[PDB]
Amino acid sequence: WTGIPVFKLTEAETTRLLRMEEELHKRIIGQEDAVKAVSKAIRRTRAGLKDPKRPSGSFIFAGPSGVGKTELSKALANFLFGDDDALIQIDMGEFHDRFTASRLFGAPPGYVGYEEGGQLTEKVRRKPFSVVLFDEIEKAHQEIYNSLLQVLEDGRLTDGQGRTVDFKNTVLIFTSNLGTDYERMKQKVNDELKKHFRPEFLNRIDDIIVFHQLTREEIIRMVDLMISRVAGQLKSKDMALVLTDAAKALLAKRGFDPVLGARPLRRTIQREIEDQLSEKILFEEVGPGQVVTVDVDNWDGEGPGEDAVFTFT
Amino acid sequence: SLVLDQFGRNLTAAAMEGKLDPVIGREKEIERVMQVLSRRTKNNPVLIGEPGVGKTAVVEGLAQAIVHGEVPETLKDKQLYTLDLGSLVAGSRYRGDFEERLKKVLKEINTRGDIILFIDELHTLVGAGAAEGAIDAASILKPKLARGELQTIGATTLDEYRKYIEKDAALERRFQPVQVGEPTVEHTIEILKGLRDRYEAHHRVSITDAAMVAAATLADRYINDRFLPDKAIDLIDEAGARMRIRRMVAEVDDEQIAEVLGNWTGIPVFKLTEAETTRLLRMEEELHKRIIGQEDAVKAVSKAIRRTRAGLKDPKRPSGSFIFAGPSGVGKTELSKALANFLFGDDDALIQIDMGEFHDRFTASRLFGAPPGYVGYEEGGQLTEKVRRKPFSVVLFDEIEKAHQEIYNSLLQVLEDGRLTDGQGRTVDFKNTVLIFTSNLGTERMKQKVNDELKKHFRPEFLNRIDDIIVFHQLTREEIIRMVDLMISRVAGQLKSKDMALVLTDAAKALLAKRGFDPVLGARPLRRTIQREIEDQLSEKILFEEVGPGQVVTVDVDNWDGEGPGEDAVFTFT
Amino acid sequence: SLVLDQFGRNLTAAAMEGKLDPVIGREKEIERVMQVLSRRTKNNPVLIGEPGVGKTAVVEGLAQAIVHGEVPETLKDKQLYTLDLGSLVAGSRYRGDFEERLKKVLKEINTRGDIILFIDELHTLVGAGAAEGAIDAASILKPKLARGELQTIGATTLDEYRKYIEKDAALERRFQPVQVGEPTVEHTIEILKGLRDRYE
Ligand SMILES: Nc1ncnc2c1ncn2[C@@H]1O[C@H](COP(=O)(O)OP(=O)(O)O)[C@@H](O)[C@H]1O
Ligand SMILES: Nc1ncnc2c1ncn2[C@@H]1O[C@H](COP(=O)(O)OP(=O)(O)O)[C@@H](O)[C@H]1O
Ligand SMILES: Nc1ncnc2c1ncn2[C@@H]1O[C@H](COP(=O)(O)OP(=O)(O)O)[C@@H](O)[C@H]1O
Ligand SMILES: Nc1ncnc2c1ncn2[C@@H]1O[C@H](COP(=O)(O)OP(=O)(O)O)[C@@H](O)[C@H]1O
Repeated sequence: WTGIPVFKLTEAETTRLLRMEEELHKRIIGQEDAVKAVSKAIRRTRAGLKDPKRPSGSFIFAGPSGVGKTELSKALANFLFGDDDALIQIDMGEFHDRFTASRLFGAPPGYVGYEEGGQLTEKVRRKPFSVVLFDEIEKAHQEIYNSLLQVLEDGRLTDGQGRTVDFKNTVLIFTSNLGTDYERMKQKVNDELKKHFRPEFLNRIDDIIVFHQLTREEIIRMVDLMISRVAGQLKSKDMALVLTDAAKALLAKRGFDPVLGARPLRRTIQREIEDQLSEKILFEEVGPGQVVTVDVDNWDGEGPGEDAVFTFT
Repeated sequence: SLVLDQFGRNLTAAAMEGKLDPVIGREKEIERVMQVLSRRTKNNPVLIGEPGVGKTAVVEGLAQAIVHGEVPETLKDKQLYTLDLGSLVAGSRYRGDFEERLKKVLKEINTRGDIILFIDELHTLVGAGAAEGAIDAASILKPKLARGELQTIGATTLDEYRKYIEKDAALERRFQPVQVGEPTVEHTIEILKGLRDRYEAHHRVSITDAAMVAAATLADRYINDRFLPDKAIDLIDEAGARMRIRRMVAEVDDEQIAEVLGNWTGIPVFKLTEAETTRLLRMEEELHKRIIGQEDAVKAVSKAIRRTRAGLKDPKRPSGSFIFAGPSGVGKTELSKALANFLFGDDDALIQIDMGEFHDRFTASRLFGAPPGYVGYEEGGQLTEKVRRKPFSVVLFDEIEKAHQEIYNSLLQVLEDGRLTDGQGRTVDFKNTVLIFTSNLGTERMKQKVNDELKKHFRPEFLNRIDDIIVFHQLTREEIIRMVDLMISRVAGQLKSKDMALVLTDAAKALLAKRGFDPVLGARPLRRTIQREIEDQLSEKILFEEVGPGQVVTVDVDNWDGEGPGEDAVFTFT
Repeated sequence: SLVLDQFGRNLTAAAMEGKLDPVIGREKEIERVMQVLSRRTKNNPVLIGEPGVGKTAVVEGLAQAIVHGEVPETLKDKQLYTLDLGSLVAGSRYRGDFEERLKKVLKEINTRGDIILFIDELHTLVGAGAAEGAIDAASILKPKLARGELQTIGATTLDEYRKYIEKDAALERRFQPVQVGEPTVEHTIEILKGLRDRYE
């Protein structure tokens, strides 16, 4: 009826629940603490040992830019529901105007758009079990958090129409960017969160998670992850892509930076792999029925490699 | 059976001749309706769903299951009748007529005992003979539905359930929701493979498996206002209609589906033609017809559009996101205008938004509209509506420095996820647009200065979300000579409309270039030089009737050696 | 035709005597309209455009094409009737009269089968007669429009499409948009050369 997975735990489901850290790390390379906390929350919810009044979980993800904060929420939604559109993504970048908070709950009676109702409330009512992600919460004013103070503590939200919406079964994930070697970064982020947000709002959340920076090993694994997308894209055109280990190491070499996140690696793959591959595809250098073995020429693998060339066969 | 035929239609007898389309992949939802209809009291299911997910298809599949014999004993040999409330209301001038018709219908159902009733658009039940506060269809059906003597299957949209049914909490009580969710891509492919025979027979065409895979994938990916499997079936049906029109055995492949999608949405999803391929490989030159110099920026935009047109673009991100940062007059707006001219043929298709108007915190609501309960809520946003008009467009943000940070923080979601939500609640997709941000900031040393200024005036999130940051370089003498040539060419093109031709010697162009160079150039100066020394003197002469229409004018120079400053040189219009 | 004449106007018979202006350069839009009208399910096109760009002009050109017989075999010898929704709701004074007239019109269309409806201001279907005890024309037409047993061509402004039809997604599903854009300068000159004979 309600779509809430309250059943007897089958053996396959139980084994998948014990292994959810591995299944989340299938997509999220690194970020062990956040995956751990999300795993404990979901196991607590599915064990039946959960406080009925409070929601299933309430986290705030903080740290540098491009370290999987939205990716972890998307991966959690992909685990729970099987596809990423089931994630209720409501973004606080649209709420710089204090007047826009009505979009969360609705217009009061006697005003235009009263019959339609809110955006968050109706989407939560349609799917009582969902992962609700508030992106970039630092950007909205402190008024919008006052509407969420009730759902963080008692799991109820009153819309304009007067009906009560239950947030008891939803996982609420905030993603902020305050603050931006690990321990001082964690302390700075926690102090920034204390300064920016009221303590009465930071007490109602289950966990404050600081995302660690990306280093060489997780960036060289992300090389594999984000070239898998291009490989799957080429599989639709009767084409296959393979990288030599030199290609993987060179892509990881030009895409690693600690003062930024994971996006320069995507730019390196877009400019060094996808652009020349697109040029070769349109010039019919390689087409359907052929594989592309991308290699590195004029390089040794140890130096920085300012002059290595990507070769396509 | 003599009463229910007038006010309804027999769905089981419709499935007797196979007039109902086959229903594929709805085993769970049909079984849910079966196991709700088998209750003791209040055995009424309502198929709550989205427009075009197969809510009526579930009922037709149940009718096909009934006529086949797969059903259990409680639903065996049960005729399924869809009720036309408009046929009940019609012709009832007197209250006795309408209520007596409805009670004859109920009496026939209760007498025969083997009619399941189907109400498509159940929200028409709340007020049929009168308002919600009097005797109508709902007020007569409620006592029967509550005690469970009448088996009624409602069908209702999610929004119509929220709006009309949910206000009447009595009918909400008497119907259990059965969510008919949106089928996935593989489910849509299986559904399309189910409906090959009917469309092949009607269209007299042949449809391939790759055609249906492409139809489902493209309908899921590109169309963003409808729900599967309706849009994939729309593409298949319209391609079949195209083939039937074109012949008077056909073959429908992925190319016809892509062409139908291109007609529908304007997104150029096509198998690339030879002429268009040779255009795209050399389109740096076709850009360089207008834009002069700036090889890095032209090359970057060329790579982005080439990646987009060859199917190597990330489906969750826009086609490209660019920061054209540099000094004024270099051509930051001109490259975007030339790109719009290349992509669409006209410069008015460039969705241009000036950020000078967004210089105060209140104007951020212009882009995505007003929240509910405020003025301007119905009209919606200015940018979201413009992009919803055409999914494939070049969106320019002019003089990006003038705006305040709230617009940037609103457009971060556009830059990364390729989506924008208006105050109306709709989601508009920017995944097919080319987003350009022009900036005049920081003015190899220019690269560092511009990068540092953009670091200072922006948050790291906005600079991470941007694909390419291109610092436009200053103009040089050769390309400003080419600039002068281009301005003279356009002035001559304007002049041919008045039956006149214009030409300059090399000396006049060289003098214009010598009087038009400094580190602030472009057309902000040296178009004033054309406006002062060429255009204005020509206007004075034509208005004086000298060198009038019909005579070619040759602009020469006097009192100049061709090397000196030329401050004493005079333009002569022979 | 005894009942549909009282509520609509024939455009094929109008093009028989040439009371419709010639249509120049709209071969693509007319081809797209004949494309959508040739489908099996959801064969209802809606001409979406700016006010004054020729929405009714496209349909008049379609009627001229039908009477000239250059249309395909699926649209050969089919009468294009515009439906005057004001005249449908005109003499009712009651509650069951409008639904009776609409049902009778649909019965005549189904028993003839060679009639294509045309609705100026398609957005007027929602609330096309809505009393305390009445069901509007949209809910009557939707079961026929969904399966494809009724072929209707709508004409709608972009603002009217956004404000009204987009607010009713069930009705918006049944209609395939056909975007009639503003003609270019050369297209306008061609249209002017076409209409020059009539204006002289
Ligand atoms: N640990 C990770 N594993 C896989 N991908 C990652 C990881 N961290 C970041 N990414 C990449 O970063 C992008 C998401 O970054 P995001 O979490 O949205 O950063 P922010 O929230 O600061 O904008 C995704 O495209 C993803 O590919
Ligand atoms: N399982 C299925 N098998 C075959 N066709 C389907 C299936 N589901 C949906 N369709 C097609 O999609 C359309 C569904 O329309 P429907 O969702 O009933 O409209 P509404 O939402 O207005 O009730 C029908 O035309 C039907 O042909
Ligand atoms: N490289 C170029 N190619 C063609 N026209 C140019 C070029 N550079 C400048 N222009 C001229 O400059 C004008 C646009 O300058 P623009 O770059 O928009 O100024 P700003 O840098 O202040 O935005 C146009 O009218 C165009 O004629
Ligand atoms: N292709 C064409 N040939 C001739 N006239 C045209 C053409 N397109 C538009 N028109 C003119 O446009 C007008 C039709 O505008 P119309 O679309 O009916 O307005 P609205 O959209 O407000 O209903 C007519 O006067 C007609 O003369």
